[PDB]
Amino acid sequence: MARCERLRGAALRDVLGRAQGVLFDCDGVLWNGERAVPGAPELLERLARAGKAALFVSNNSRRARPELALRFARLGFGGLRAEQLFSSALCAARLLRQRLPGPPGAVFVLGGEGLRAELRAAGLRLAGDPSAGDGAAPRVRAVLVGYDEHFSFAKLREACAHLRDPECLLVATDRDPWHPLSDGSRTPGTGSLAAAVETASGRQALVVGKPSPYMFECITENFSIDPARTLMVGDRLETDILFGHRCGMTTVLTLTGVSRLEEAQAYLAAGQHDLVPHYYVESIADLTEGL
Amino acid sequence: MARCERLRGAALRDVLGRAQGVLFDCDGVLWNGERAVPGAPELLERLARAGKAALFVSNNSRRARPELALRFARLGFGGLRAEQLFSSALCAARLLRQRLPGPPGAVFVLGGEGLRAELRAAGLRLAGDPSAGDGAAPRVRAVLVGYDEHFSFAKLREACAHLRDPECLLVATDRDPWHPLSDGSRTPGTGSLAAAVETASGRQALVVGKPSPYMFECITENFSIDPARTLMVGDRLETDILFGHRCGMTTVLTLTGVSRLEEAQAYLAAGQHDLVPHYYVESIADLTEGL
Ligand SMILES: [Mg+2]
Ligand SMILES: [Mg+2]
Ligand SMILES: [Mg+2]
Ligand SMILES: [Mg+2]
Repeated sequence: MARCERLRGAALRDVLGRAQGVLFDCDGVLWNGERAVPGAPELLERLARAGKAALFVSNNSRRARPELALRFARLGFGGLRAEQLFSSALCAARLLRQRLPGPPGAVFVLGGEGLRAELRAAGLRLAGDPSAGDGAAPRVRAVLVGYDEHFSFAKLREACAHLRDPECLLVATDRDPWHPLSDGSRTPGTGSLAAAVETASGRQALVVGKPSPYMFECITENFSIDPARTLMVGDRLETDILFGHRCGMTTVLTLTGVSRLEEAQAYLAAGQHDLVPHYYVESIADLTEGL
Repeated sequence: MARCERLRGAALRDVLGRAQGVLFDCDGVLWNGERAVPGAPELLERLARAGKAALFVSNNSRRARPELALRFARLGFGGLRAEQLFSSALCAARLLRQRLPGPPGAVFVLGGEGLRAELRAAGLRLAGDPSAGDGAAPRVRAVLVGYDEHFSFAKLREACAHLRDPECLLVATDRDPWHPLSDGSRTPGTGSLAAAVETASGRQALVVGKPSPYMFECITENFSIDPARTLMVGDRLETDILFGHRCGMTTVLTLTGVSRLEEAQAYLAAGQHDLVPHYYVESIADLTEGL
């Protein structure tokens, strides 16, 4: 059980020695903006060399996988199989193929061109893609809320019209409320657009990304992993740490991102055990030592 | 205590005889869309004749008072003093004048031209009104969320930038999630835009409209009313009925609008006493009899 222990010395070595695999969140962990965490590529190099599986779990729904993979090599993370990378965009598309109801249905998407590429790559028909001949607009059977920078009250109204049908799915890529920018400003996240959609429609979204356990289901379609033998490394307690707890993983908080150690200990004193990390490190560069 | 009694016979007569005043909600009560509830103007006529004060309490933030008053005469409700009409737009403006912090501050508004007129009529300086000379844009000290049909992710981002300052007020006109249209469709309400703003900013809005007690404070600046001797008539349990309970008023549900009797009795069996009306009537036309 999580007691927010600084991960070091012999403990660090046993924890890493025993682990078969590490799941990493990206922003606030491997990098912040245009800047790699110094020593982060070297940890990834050293884990591969130790024969430990590294995978990446992101709530990003802005970019399709091939462009998400770009960011890795660009910030010094070479040698990555794009199969190592799981985003809310990819997993939302998979979940939609799995669950889309109706006869052997179009998805109305709140989101950008990257998200759309991803959904189409999975065989999904999107509302507002061109119609066959001059036949009817296909029946909309899911509403997907992603990171939509061009969100408007009109799209909100349209989403709710589709959701009047109770057989129409409501799905969210993630519930991230906001995102820190390099210049100290914040950007609204998908969770804020999902809150608007949920309120106006009176529905609860099915959530794809962390802390939803479905993100783990998604990862373990392509890979067997023993979550008991898997570390989850993230910077955000309500997302990455909570997720790791829900999956039965050992959790590690890195202090290079959103959450402060102060908050992690707050929650422990308040006995909120699934928002408490098992370990914390100043930065993931402190983990290389144990290898 | 509210036991959802059909209001009739001698009971109706004592309830109306004793009451010094009636507060009416508008949509779903006096009218639906372009259509007056038959017998609703006649109830208003008869109440005035009995010497009972009628006032109107609306969560509408779309239209300034002089245009809100138009709708009354237009749907058969002549003889109304605009002083009888209290909307979330008017009361938000009053609250902002009362609370705006900072030296003896601009309001950033999410809302239309009616709301803006109302705020200016109260002496408020709005962000995005033209600047003095070529001096700086004035410091924004309140964010107001109203019914904004041109809501966008960009306005959402800007609202959150202003709210980074914790001395910057967050205010909502109302939390109405959605609104029924004549054609059976629904429109997203201010509560959905307020949910987005609250999520992206991590703040809780100060709420002006029903069921907020502040709406009552607003009404009782212009009038003394004994809420113990005042009836509150509305169609929406979570707004009009809850409000009336919070104010110490006798509440009456009309079935011409949003809430169903089924839901009112549900809540009573669940012992949720402040979402239970004291009385209900099929339509407010059934109330004239008691006079
Ligand atoms: Mg992160
Ligand atoms: Mg810290
Ligand atoms: Mg109403
Ligand atoms: Mg009914």
